[PDB]
Amino acid sequence: GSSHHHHHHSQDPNSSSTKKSAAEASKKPRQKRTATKAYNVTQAFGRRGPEQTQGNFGDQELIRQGTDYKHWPQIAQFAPSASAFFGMSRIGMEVTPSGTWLTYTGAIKLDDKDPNFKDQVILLNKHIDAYKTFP
Amino acid sequence: KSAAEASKKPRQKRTATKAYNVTQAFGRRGPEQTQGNFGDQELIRQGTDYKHWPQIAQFAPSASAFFGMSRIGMEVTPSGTWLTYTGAIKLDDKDPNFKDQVILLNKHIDAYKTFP
Repeated sequence: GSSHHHHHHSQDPNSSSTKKSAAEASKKPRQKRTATKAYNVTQAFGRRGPEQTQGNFGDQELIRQGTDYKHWPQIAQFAPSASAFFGMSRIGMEVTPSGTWLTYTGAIKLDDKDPNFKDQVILLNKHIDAYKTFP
Repeated sequence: KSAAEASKKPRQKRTATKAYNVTQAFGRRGPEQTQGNFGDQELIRQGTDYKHWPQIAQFAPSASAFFGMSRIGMEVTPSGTWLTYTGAIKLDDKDPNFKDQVILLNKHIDAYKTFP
């Protein structure tokens, strides 16, 4: 069935799917959640939109599929490891009326010697602010 | 892994350790706009070998959350093409460990200002 198919493999259809239910996946802290077809980007991380507290990344297909998206590894290659997240980013702490927040900012350079560089630019352009085009 | 092997990973995928420390993997800490500012001398020297690394890493985002929560941009400059990101991760102020989490994060934020 649909829940047996992951990005790199399909399970035995007689087995239980190893995808987490939305009920279980939602018990993780927001930053540790993993979106899949069973627990989509909106469920895990909220709507895409223009406000500073909303994410802006992902077209309709990526939003619905999360890490099941056909090109997920080509996006995830730019996400930082935990060591790199705290190593590369400017980290701050803000206390606001909405709570206490760990802020992060940074920039990650694409490798222009990577043979896929041009396709990486096209793929990122397809998802950055993609919600502006949604019907 | 040796520094020579660990350094072959893309910067965003590197894992700092005692053999390939935070400065080697991610550059010197400092105040500039895209320069990292996090880590005291102990964390800089030890990276993920730092004994309290799990209490820091609990706040690092999965790849899915990084792209789900953050505001992402792309800039083309004379140095290359850069994926920019900003965001914020909410601490659970109801967690009984909240006060200690704040202490641990503050101990590393801008710690470099106190040492060469």
